Amino acid sequence: NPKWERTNLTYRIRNYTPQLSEAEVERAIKDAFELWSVASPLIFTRISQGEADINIAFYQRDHGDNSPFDGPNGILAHAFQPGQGIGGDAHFDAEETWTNTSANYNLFLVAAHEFGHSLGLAHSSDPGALMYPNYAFRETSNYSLPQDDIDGIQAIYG
Ligand SMILES: CC(C)C[C@H](C(=O)NO)C(=O)N[C@@H](C)C(=O)NCC(N)=O
Ligand SMILES: [Ca+2]
Ligand SMILES: [Ca+2]
Ligand SMILES: [Zn+2]
Ligand SMILES: [Zn+2]
Repeated sequence: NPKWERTNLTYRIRNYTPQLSEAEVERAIKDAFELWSVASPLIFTRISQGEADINIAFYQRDHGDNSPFDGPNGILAHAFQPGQGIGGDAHFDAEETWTNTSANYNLFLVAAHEFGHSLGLAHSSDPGALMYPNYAFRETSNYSLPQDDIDGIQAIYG
């Protein structure tokens, strides 16, 4: 069970996707972290530069980690479990269409999914859970953590 033994975690958005504005990208990312926050003791702080616990980058194909991305559709992103260095980090395929809408793919929902992984959650078999292996759009306005996911971080932390 890898878990962060610290509660306030910093994150850094290393670059951006041209699909969305930077403000929309930053809002998608911020709201995704807030979901886990309201159900756990973790507090997340954005830093503009510098080492951050959770680095967030939009990369393409080979991007230095032995987990190359694959062009449109297919794998949308991946994150690493709690740890130093790459631990906790989250990469998004820069080749996907990232959206703010119901169109494929909504960055907020994919981000929320990746962060569960950065906090030490794996995939759930529950199709209604956010940690479900495959993406499905769900209304994002006043969006809240499904009970399955709530049970998962709460079993890791408090
Ligand atoms: C290549 C492996 C790690 C699959 C990858 C994933 O689950 N990352 O957490 C992924 O892109 N899964 C697809 C099926 C996806 O839509 N994931 C994000 C989602 N659940 O929102
Ligand atoms: Ca890290
Ligand atoms: Ca892809
Ligand atoms: Zn990667
Ligand atoms: Zn996943």
